[PDB]
Amino acid sequence: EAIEVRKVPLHSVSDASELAKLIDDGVLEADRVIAVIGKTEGNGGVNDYTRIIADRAFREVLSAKGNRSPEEVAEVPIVWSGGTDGVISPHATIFATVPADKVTKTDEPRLTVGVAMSEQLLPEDIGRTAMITKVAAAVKDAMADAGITDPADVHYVQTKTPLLTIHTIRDAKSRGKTVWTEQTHESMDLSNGGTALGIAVALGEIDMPTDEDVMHSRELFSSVASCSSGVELDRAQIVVVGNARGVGGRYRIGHSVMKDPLDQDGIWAAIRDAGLELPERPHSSDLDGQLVNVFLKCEASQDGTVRGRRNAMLDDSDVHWHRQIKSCVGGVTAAVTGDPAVFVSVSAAHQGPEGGGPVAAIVDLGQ
Amino acid sequence: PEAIEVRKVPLHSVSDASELAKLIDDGVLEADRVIAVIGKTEGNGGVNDYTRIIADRAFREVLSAKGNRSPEEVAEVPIVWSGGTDGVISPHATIFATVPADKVTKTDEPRLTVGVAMSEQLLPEDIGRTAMITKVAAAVKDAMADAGITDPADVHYVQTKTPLLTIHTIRDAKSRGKTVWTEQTHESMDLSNGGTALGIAVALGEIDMPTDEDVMHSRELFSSVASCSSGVELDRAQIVVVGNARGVGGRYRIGHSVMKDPLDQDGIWAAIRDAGLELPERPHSSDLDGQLVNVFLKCEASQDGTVRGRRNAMLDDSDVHWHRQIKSCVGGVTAAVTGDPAVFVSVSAAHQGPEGGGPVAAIVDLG
Amino acid sequence: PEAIEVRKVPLHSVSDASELAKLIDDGVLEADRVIAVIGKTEGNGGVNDYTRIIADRAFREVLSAKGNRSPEEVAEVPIVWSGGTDGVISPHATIFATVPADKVTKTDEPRLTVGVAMSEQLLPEDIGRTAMITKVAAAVKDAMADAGITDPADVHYVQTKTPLLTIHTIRDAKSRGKTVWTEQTHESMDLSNGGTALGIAVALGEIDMPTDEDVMHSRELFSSVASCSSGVELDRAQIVVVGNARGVGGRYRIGHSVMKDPLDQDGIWAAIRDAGLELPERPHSSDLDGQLVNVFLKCEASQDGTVRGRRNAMLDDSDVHWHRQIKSCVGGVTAAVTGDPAVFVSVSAAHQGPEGGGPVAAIVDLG
Amino acid sequence: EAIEVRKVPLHSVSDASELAKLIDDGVLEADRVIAVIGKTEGNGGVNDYTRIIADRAFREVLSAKGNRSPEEVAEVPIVWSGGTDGVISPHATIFATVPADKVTKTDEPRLTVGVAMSEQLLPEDIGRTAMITKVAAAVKDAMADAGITDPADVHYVQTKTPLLTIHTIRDAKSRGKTVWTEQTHESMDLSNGGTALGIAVALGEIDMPTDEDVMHSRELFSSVASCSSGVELDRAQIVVVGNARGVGGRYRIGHSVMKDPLDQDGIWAAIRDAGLELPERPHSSDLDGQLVNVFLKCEASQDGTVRGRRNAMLDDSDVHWHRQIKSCVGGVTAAVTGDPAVFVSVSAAHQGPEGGGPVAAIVDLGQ
Ligand SMILES: NC(=O)CN(CC(=O)O)CC(=O)O
Ligand SMILES: NC(=O)CN(CC(=O)O)CC(=O)O
Ligand SMILES: NC(=O)CN(CC(=O)O)CC(=O)O
Ligand SMILES: NC(=O)CN(CC(=O)O)CC(=O)O
Ligand SMILES: [Cl-]
Ligand SMILES: [Cl-]
Ligand code: NA
Ligand code: NA
Ligand code: NA
Ligand code: NA
Repeated sequence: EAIEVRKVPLHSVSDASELAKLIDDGVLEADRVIAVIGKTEGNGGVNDYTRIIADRAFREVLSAKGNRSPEEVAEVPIVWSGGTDGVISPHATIFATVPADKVTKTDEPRLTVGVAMSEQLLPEDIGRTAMITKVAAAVKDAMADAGITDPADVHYVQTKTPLLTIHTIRDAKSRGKTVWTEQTHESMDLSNGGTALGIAVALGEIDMPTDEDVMHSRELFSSVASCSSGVELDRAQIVVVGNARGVGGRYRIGHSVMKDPLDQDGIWAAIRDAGLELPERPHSSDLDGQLVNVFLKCEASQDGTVRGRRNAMLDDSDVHWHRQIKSCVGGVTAAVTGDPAVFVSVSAAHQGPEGGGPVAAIVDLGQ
Repeated sequence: PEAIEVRKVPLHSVSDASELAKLIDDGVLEADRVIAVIGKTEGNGGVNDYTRIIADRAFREVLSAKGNRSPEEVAEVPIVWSGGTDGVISPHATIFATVPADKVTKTDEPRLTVGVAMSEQLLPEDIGRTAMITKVAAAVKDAMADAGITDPADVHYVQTKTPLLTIHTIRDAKSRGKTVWTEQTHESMDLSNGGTALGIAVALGEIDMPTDEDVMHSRELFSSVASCSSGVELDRAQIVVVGNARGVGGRYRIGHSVMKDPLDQDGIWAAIRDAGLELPERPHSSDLDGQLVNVFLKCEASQDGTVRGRRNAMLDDSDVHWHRQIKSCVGGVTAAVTGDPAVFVSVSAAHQGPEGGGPVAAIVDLG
Repeated sequence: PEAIEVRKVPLHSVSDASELAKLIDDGVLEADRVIAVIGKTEGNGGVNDYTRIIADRAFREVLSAKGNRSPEEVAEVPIVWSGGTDGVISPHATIFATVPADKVTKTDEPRLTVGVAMSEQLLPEDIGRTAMITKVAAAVKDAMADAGITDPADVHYVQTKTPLLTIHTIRDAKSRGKTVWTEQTHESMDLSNGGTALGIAVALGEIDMPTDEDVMHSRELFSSVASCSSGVELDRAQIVVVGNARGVGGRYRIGHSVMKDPLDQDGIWAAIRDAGLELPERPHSSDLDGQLVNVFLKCEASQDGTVRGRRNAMLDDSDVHWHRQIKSCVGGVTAAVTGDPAVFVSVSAAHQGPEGGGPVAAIVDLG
Repeated sequence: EAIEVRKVPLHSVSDASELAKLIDDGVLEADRVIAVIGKTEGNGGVNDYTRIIADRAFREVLSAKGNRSPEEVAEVPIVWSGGTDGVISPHATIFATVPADKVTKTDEPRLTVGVAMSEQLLPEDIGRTAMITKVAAAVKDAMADAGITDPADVHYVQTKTPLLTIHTIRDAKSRGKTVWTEQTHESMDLSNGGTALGIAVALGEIDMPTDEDVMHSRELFSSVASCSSGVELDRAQIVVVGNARGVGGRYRIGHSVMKDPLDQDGIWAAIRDAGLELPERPHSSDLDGQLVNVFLKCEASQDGTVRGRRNAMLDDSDVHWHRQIKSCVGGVTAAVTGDPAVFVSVSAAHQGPEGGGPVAAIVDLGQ
């Protein structure tokens, strides 16, 4: 099925009015919304409750404006990446199917979305091979759901997986199991990293790694993974976004890599991959309304430098480098797109090269 | 009227002045000819940032050790440390020194000139009021004459460092039966920079002498060259006027423009072009070819809580003050233009450039 | 005039109202008889604390589900959530409900009574000025009558929750050509609490009607029972007057005293004794024997930057706002008296108790 | 030799004037100062530069007012624990020897101090048995230096050991070694924990642990250890404080344990152990000038609770629990002593039981 993609701003933490307005104006249909991926204005760490508030707001609009039951609505994968430091604007990217009578099928590659949920992820699985294999299997399922057989047509895989809590850790130990760590913040970075290796395994980017590789072998990464985590579910939510020929629709996705926090060229590369023809040295004013959004990861390098210059991110006990780097890359990124509503996420283990991250772009080409 | 040598050096640690000492040993410049230092330090950028005083002592001790100047003479050298290097911003110092005429090529081309002055003491009473404004305008007058400049249009950058209010100085004001504009120490930073900036704008004929009521409230009143920073390392306004003069010689030239908002990379390019560095249209950092010494700019979160029509949550964020968010964001924006994370980005820009933006100055090496 | 049941319950998570639901199911109290809730939530305690709105929705949904009251009637129940549980402070809610006379033992002994009132809307314009003061004094009047109290001396605790200024409401004020006392959102919290407190002190005859100029500046003007908190969950002053009346019956009684500074455990003991709980001289937490329901108090960092002649660095700390430092400190001081980390400790106490201290109220179970 | 102990406030970050004044008034002699242990007003994390500034200030007073050379002065162990959240007042406890003609020797136990430096601590030693054994050996050396053979007369062991940095980690790997972790904040907690096990080994509190025990076996701890760490030295600084009979002097030290953050009784226990006779339920007003200082550790329990009440310290990404717990326990502690100048330190692995910490008290008894 062909996909409509719409990026809407959130006017406040519990606002889903722009989604409601798209529905009223006939831009998309509530019951055809199949995935939502957004940025929320919480702290972007462990105790970020803005992700819960947005979820309820969006689900209430979907239930109210459609014939779907609140149970069906609850199955819709909605992934919120918290923390909008600096200029980053809270927003949600909405993915919906399009009725056939609204589309002109084309052999040109156009956007497709696949979804899947993994098998249950036990606490003792988190960060270990069991998480990797269960994720890999669900990524293959989502890939098929998207109608994609070739991994090269996958450009962006957004996930949400569980973190470790006092309670789940207690559960692991009650059944004679161990856990990779007991620190909740660490368990997040771990859960993301293990999920990312699963993605890279599923897509043939890497051979199956060992337990020992997880968080250590930073040469091993997915070039399309975007992993987040939270306390909501005990399994992996997968959303695969790629292209398929013969489906029709207006939008196409592309990706590249950001080698470091300042790599605007890598963002331009993603937009070019997505199907825009741009000048050698593009500027935001060249986009002509055609860029829907970009989705990327970023991180502070372990060597404490960017382009041979020392920075103090890693030792900063006042403001965690997660927030510093997020705001920095938010600006770098919004300077390319000209739109502060950009999807910039942190916690990037095994997601792009060390000090960098994958970057995906969705563009509006027409039929 | 004397030619200037300008060198940007990294700080390897909080108390490191080794690269200054090395410049002196290699004959690049003479200790007694150092007339001003402007740098970035890795502290929190707020009130209780002691990284500014540590760098100050480190640099002054090098200057007094390697020269014939007395620690008293050395103490009158304006050294401005803008704390806070959120994100990629690399701790560094820009050193300005005079050069004997025998080492320069005189030219009718405009080349860099620097004037320095220390205002009268600024009491806590004065901060943010007409007393700060008139004392500053006076020291700016002095500095302009010291640079050999009579026309304000040749001024491209006025960097100041003034006191903010601390518990101790607020205790002082009240012990003498005086009053202070605010007792929120972190608020007092914004006020100190703002009052100083109006003093600069008064001295350069950019605005008519304002009233107490105008300070922080009349944001339409601003200097287009003022870069005012504040901290706890001298109870006087350290003033550094930087412009160009014809017939003096030297390798360096300064230019400026304005950043209309945090994402306005074109405004930074404009400054570099204004400084006389001939660049292609559609420039990229790879065009600089080692020729940009540094940029110096201000940034701020707009009072309307938006950038380019997109809401952000900076002004409501009680976790990480918007000073630090915007500083990291614009650090990245800026370093993406220069390709060098050692950039002078300072926050809190009341009456310094238009609201939501700031002035940006560039020093280039033209030979 | 009606007897009160008071129950303090833990919050197990941010959206947990299960212990309220359990009280209702076990017949401890009736949903429709809940007249006020006062609690602590685990958010940051500042402007962008959304844990208050999450708890609000959770509690109101229990009240509307288990009772015959309409969600509209339920919405008029004053629920005050003081965010920020730094240190040991345990998220919890104190529930106040009426009790049918058939379930109480009438007594000429003083026993708890509660009055409630919601003020008129508070515009952003009004916050911190006489308009807030006179609107509050009026709603406090209403609440006192609702509690069946004519003598202000029988009032021991007036808890309020008022709006603070946010970007959005500041945008509103200006869109209508109005002005605001400040635009520093986090500053506006201190102001909101202070203006409300003067309204309480005016209503209870503690002070003469003050001027705009007195707000935040005349700290000698205060209420000895006011506990004013502020946030973003209603644009009206939720007022809860708590005192004692003779001849009503019930198990609980309230008392109050004052904490002269953050370390004044004796002032907290004094409140408990005032409430009618007979304790040994030289009391210890082990003397309470289950009989202290909760304490409710304010704290603040003194303007002089000292406690008992010792300097602290709270007011100069740009990393962790003194709100959070003092809240954690007094949380521990307080919980060391009660032996129960579930204590109502709120920060920012302008015109609420003497400068550097705050009122403290205690509710005890006497049977 | 007999010891004089004096606690002085720091009026500012670079103030050592009260030390200078003690010397001028003849209270102690500069050249007889043998150790300094204090609290500084920095953030108490990794990037805390207030410890450097205080060091220089104190050493300059010692060099100026005595005949010791700046090299001899540099050998004086000075240990700064950063972070003074809440009411905690910056201060330094000064330990000096007393000339014989100033003392009356007594068989009563009185205060003694021993110092020692360990063998070099390589990065690969940190957190492992090599650190444990090298520390144990230096603790035995310091114990002998104090004139103590019985470990039961040791009440407080304050240390300073190295953390892991990018550079030292690079060194370890260049020589084919590994490190326990590469995170600097973690390396601090590790360095403290390993040092603490070394102390407990030296004093016979525990049998020699394994690598696997470090940071994991929290049942293993020293009841007198107080460990800090920083980038200054590559070996362990040890300061043993205990009692010896037959030496004379006015002061005596005692200790106990704080079982949890609210355990004022444990602090009272230490003061009683130190030789004060106090009421069953003591109050700060009973101390009658006799308490010099208390020295303790605190921490947030891994179970997320205090006395059966949940708190949100561990998940708080806005304000690290180190700062929360420090401020909370600062208040608890200052409420017992009545003096906000208290030595409260965090990072307490293997230093007291889990959720608690050792507490030591020095009291003034006379001859
Ligand atoms: N694991 C995550 O979800 C990391 N998140 C945490 C959060 O959303 O609060 C930050 C981000 O996505 O940028
Ligand atoms: N007072 C200020 O201007 C803040 N300063 C930071 C500082 O204290 O140095 C300049 C900046 O970072 O913007
Ligand atoms: N506005 C306030 O009073 C802050 N509030 C916290 C909050 O937002 O709930 C009370 C407190 O913690 O002291
Ligand atoms: N390891 C340490 O030194 C922990 N410190 C760190 C610091 O001093 O900055 C905090 C404390 O001692 O309470
Ligand atoms: Cl169809
Ligand atoms: Cl002697
Ligand atoms: Na990466
Ligand atoms: Na500006
Ligand atoms: Na008060
Ligand atoms: Na411990």
